[PDB]
Amino acid sequence: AVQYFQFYGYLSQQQNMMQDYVRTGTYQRAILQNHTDFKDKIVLDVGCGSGILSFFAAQAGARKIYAVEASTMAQHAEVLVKSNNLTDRIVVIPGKVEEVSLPEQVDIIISEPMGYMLFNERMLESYLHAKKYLKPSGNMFPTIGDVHLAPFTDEQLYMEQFTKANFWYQPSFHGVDLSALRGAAVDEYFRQPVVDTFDIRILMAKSVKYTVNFLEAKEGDLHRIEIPFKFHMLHSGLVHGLAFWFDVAFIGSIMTVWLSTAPTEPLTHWYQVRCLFQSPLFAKAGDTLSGTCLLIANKRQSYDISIVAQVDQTGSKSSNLLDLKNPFFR
Amino acid sequence: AVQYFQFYGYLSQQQNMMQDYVRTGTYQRAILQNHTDFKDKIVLDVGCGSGILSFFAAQAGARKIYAVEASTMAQHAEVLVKSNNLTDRIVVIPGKVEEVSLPEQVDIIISEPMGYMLFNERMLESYLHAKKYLKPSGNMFPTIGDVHLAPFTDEQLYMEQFTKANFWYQPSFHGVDLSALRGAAVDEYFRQPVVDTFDIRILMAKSVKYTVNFLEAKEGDLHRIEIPFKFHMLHSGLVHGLAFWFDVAFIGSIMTVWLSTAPTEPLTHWYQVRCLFQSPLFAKAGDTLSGTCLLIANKRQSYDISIVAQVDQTGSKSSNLLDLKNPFFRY
Ligand SMILES: CNCCN1CCC(c2cc(CN(C)C(=O)c3cccc(Oc4ccccc4)c3)ccn2)CC1
Ligand SMILES: CNCCN1CCC(c2cc(CN(C)C(=O)c3cccc(Oc4ccccc4)c3)ccn2)CC1
Ligand SMILES: Nc1ncnc2c1ncn2[C@@H]1O[C@H](CSCC[C@H](N)C(=O)O)[C@@H](O)[C@H]1O
Ligand SMILES: Nc1ncnc2c1ncn2[C@@H]1O[C@H](CSCC[C@H](N)C(=O)O)[C@@H](O)[C@H]1O
Repeated sequence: AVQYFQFYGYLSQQQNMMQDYVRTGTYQRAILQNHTDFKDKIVLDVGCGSGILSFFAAQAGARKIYAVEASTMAQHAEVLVKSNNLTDRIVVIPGKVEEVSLPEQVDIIISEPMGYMLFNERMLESYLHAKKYLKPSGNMFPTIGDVHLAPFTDEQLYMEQFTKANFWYQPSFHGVDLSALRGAAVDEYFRQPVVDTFDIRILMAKSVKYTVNFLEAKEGDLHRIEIPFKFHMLHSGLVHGLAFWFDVAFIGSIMTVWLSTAPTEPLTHWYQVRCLFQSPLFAKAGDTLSGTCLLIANKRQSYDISIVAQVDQTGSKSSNLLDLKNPFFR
Repeated sequence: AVQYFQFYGYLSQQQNMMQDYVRTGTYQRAILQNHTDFKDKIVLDVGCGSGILSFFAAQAGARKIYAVEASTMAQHAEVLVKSNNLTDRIVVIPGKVEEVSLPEQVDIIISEPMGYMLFNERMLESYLHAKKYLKPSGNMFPTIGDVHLAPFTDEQLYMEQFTKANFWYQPSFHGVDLSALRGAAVDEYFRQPVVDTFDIRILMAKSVKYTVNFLEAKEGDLHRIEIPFKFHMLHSGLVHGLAFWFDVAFIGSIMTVWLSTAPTEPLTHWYQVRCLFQSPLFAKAGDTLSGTCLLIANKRQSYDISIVAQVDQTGSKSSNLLDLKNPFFRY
């Protein structure tokens, strides 16, 4: 937990998020275009960081914004509120949203708590926890989140894992036979989700989606995320794993605005995420690839990813276990 | 410390070090060419990782090798010891070298405990701690470590970091004035040591050298490291900061072998490290740039670095703090 908040205490890391124009600009649009959800309202910004989203709420006419931040970035946010002459409308509260007190309930909660695969870092639990401060029938921005999953083919990505692991498959590395560790090295590489982007042409079926409605969901609902899937294959080929991305929707009174990290959309700082299967699966066009993706929360602020999958027509099966806390940036 | 040993538990990270041919090859040359320091001797490998250095000690004819390793990599080392039929000579000992109980005093300690700028990660303290197991006559491989510092000029590097920091100069980022944080951003960005390599042509004077003798140094000596300097400037220009590298020497009974990470030598996985000044110092050829680099060990297995430098001929001074645990790896 200390390292987590120390990371967000760096201005360079806040800057990284601020500079993601799709992200920051879409939040600004969502808030300003839904000005009646803000005008003269009370706002909670969960994990304000620099304060940027709270400034957008102020731009849209909010009366009072409580900006809660657990890292030492709270001190820098405070400097910005004073220097932007907004002391009377934005109040920076240092600490965890789970531990602080607010002086009143709010009309609307705003936050950017989305990790890789939507759920990484487990901050959505803090966002849902914050609903203890939300007036009855208050709103949340973002309001819902969709995680999409789809099968891909990438022969070169799959092959790469062996190329790397075959370092160990040599009998005389400076006189040492390394070969006995090759299997362990393979296993290690396959446990890493791959964070990068890709051409949509690699996708072999229409995505399935799993939706969380943040107005209704409880913290505990994010501890175990079960995503069944049944893909009807558009192309014949070897399925090397599943690709993941996510969308959030800001459902306001005037309009619904979407922030998407899909591979069809301009790139964001989240990229997309791919989990390889241990062993690829052959599927022909029209076959069904079924199984479940289970995301199991862990004590390292992340998830273990369990994927089991089969091609129904053949019965050939595969699986993988991945560690979302150890992604490979490709 | 839990994260620290977890990192070294990954085979991919052990591979990264092993695939540094200069590093791994030079360790092997040092050990094999000084085989009389190993022949029928007792050896301690501090932080054996894959076991690689312990295999080198076995190649040189060591009677018995205690291969100490605190990460889960210990289990993989033992797989290799067995698959290489060396259970008779290499004894993997899981745990911290500070906390295990070896049955025997040793003739020689081998290790690769060097971090960025030599001292990062504080593993040299574990290496020095291990001297409780060293016989009076005993040797250490490496035997000494030299840190080199020299002033550099690199306007492109300076402007890259300055431009990042000046994101926080913006008076209207999506309508928001960030400019009150300009100074805080410059402080943070310039606290990051820059890890990459560079052309030697950027160096403005001969390096100053600080030496640690591992045969004599006590663990506590590395808690405060004071390196005074007085550079005789060989070129006129802006001094953008100090560049650091390090060498280690294996002082064997037969021969001394050096492993160098200098920018005049083939690249190693350590690259070199540069500490930028927030504002460069103007110097003329013939001037003297004097001051002190002070490294203070901290509770995050790293060092707070203080660099105070002044051009004596003008009184122009730069004071800098750097966080050796937050390096910027530049592509
Ligand atoms: C706040 N919303 C946008 C976050 N958006 C910018 C930040 C980015 C990110 C965060 C973190 C979070 N962090 C400091 C952790 O301690 C942590 C915790 C749980 C899990 C986790 O998994 C990762 C491991 C390696 C690399 C990245 C994550 C990291 C680390 C690195 N990069 C993630 C993407
Ligand atoms: C054993 N000698 C060779 C090590 N050689 C291969 C490993 C390489 C390295 C080690 C570490 C050490 N580590 C796991 C830490 O927890 C740690 C501890 C203290 C400080 C520290 O400073 C860094 C911060 C960011 C990136 C790197 C270091 C890291 C992390 C990343 N890369 C360093 C170089
Ligand atoms: N439980 C919690 N309570 C308070 N702040 C938290 C928190 N969990 C995460 N945070 C903070 O939430 C922020 C997420 S990054 C988003 C920052 C900013 N709102 C923006 O959109 O640019 C980080 O600054 C992190 O320190
Ligand atoms: N105090 C300590 N006790 C035991 N092992 C340690 C230690 N401090 C660091 N290590 C281990 O020392 C190793 C340093 S990396 C070098 C690995 C190997 N000797 C090689 O040269 O290739 C890591 O595997 C790390 O886990």
